[PDB]
Amino acid sequence: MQEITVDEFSNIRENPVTPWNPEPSAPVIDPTAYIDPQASVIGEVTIGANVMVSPMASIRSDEGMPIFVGDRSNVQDGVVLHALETINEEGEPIEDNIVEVDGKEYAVYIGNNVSLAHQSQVHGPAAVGDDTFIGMQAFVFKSKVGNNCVLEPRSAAIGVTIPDGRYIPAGMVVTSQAEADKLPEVTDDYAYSHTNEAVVYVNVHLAEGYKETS
Amino acid sequence: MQEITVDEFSNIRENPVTPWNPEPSAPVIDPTAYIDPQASVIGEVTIGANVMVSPMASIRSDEGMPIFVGDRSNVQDGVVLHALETINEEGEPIEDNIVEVDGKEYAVYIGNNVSLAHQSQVHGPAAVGDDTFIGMQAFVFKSKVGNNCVLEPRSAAIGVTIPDGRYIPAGMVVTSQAEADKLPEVTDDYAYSHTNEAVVYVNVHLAEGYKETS
Amino acid sequence: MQEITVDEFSNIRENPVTPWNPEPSAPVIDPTAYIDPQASVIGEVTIGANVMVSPMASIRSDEGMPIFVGDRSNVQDGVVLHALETINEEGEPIEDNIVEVDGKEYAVYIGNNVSLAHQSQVHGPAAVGDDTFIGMQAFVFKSKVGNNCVLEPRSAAIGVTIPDGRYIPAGMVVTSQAEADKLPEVTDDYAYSHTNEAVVYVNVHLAEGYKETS
Ligand SMILES: [Zn+2]
Ligand SMILES: [Zn+2]
Ligand SMILES: [Zn+2]
Repeated sequence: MQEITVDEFSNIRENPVTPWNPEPSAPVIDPTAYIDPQASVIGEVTIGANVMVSPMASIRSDEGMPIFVGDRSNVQDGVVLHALETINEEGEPIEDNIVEVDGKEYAVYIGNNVSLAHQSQVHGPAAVGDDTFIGMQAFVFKSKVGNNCVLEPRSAAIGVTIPDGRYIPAGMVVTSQAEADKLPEVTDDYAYSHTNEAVVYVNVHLAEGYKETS
Repeated sequence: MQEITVDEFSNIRENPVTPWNPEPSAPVIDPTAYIDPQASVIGEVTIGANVMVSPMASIRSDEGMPIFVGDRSNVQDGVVLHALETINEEGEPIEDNIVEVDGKEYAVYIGNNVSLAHQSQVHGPAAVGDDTFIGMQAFVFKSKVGNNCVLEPRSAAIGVTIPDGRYIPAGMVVTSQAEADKLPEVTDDYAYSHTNEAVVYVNVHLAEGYKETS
Repeated sequence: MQEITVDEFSNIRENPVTPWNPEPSAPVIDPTAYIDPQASVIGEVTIGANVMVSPMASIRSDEGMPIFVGDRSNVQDGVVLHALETINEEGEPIEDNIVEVDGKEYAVYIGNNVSLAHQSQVHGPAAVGDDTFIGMQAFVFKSKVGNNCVLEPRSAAIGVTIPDGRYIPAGMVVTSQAEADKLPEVTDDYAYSHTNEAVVYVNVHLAEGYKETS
């Protein structure tokens, strides 16, 4: 009604100046990544090559920072990436909210060949190791998910470390290290054992096809 | 900041050319459906009459296709529809990812008078029968939900067939046919027994009112 | 592809004329609130001072109304606010879908200093009392959540009243008053005991910083 205006704006933007961010940062996005026009990418974000960011995803590095998404990974529709404050006001380092991967600090670290499937969320401090599938509507927060893992749909990892090569059964919310330690292993015969590689192959190809439409 | 540009684009678009999609398709949307400007609808999609598609929904038919949404159905805010690859690269048919309804093949089939309530998701291969309510934040994947069903909020159906007229209690994740077979029946006295008809009546009327604003 | 057009529109709009809404309403938003350009705010909505509304949130007051969001509260990315019909067609009051707070009627009432964290949802009829954190992916519907509460991530409150100062453990879906009555108390040592105040401080400051970018 009356169409207030026409709402003009860029969906890829710098974060705002705040008490913890004196110097604004703009996303560093590989020329081969595809960012949908209806996705949002704000602030100190690194996006790797051949990544596909789908409609309605929101990657916002304005509190905890930086947020990194490795090569050939995909951030599906409605996926949110955001993180707890990583810097104080007396100095910086709020170490409990900072994750460390290959000698570098991140608020959120999403490795290479990782699928963040539709409506999932990874909230920092968090790390997700290469070749892992984070299923539809799943949730990772204050956790480190190893490589070659599978979070089935609606699973969650909160305050834990998921060892390499394990999976979390659909609907299960893992909140203790004891339970993370006991998760089942991905084997050749497991139902999601080949899911991530298929999804990554598909999404690298969708990123290229969509790049050819812009 | 600096407003990179002004991000110009159409929210109703064709899917990209890929190895499994040599010929791009654009959505076929009944003139009486309403697509919110902040919803996204991509690729080989059929949208029926009087359907309301709300803000932030994402209907994306660029992998598995086609995605159909029957007459007088509604796709609420933040709802995602997407599907696994339905075609190979040696020919087409990836039959396990294709659902069959009234002699036609679909990646996702949403019947008539179906409510996909806010932030729910239906991921193909999947079918949802007429007059069913898919509740807020619910999830359907690799499943066939019968007609006159009710997925309460946060329920899920994965790899199963939900018989006609049953409901899934809030929060319950159904992953086996044994459990789907035992779901409770919708009766006149059940709390969500009249919910879908009310929602459909409302949403057909919202679609018309919103059409009068464009 | 072919970019149908350029999709021009306002993300802050009036609700449509319907059988239950003869007179359209436009949002009343305090000059100090920040509404992201990729959020949607429709209809009879009141937004308080210093509120931050993030990308992909959808606040839609076109069925049940009004929807109020108190001062210094935040509506994070992908959060949906919507509500069941509050008025009939023979008169108005559908009292079971109307919540009452300080002598005023609302379809959804979000108090002051409340955090609706990413991808959560509050569906009316519902009220959320001051200083409460509604966690990531959580859900509140047909419920009254007291003040100083914490809904951990993926918790839910449906058809219940959550007493003041209690929390709901991650993943738990509370559907009966008996269970709401037995929830645990927020104590100084509880893991989310200081979470809301931190989040509100942060989000008031982000709202101001983002306002300085528009
Ligand atoms: Zn956050
Ligand atoms: Zn998908
Ligand atoms: Zn609703």
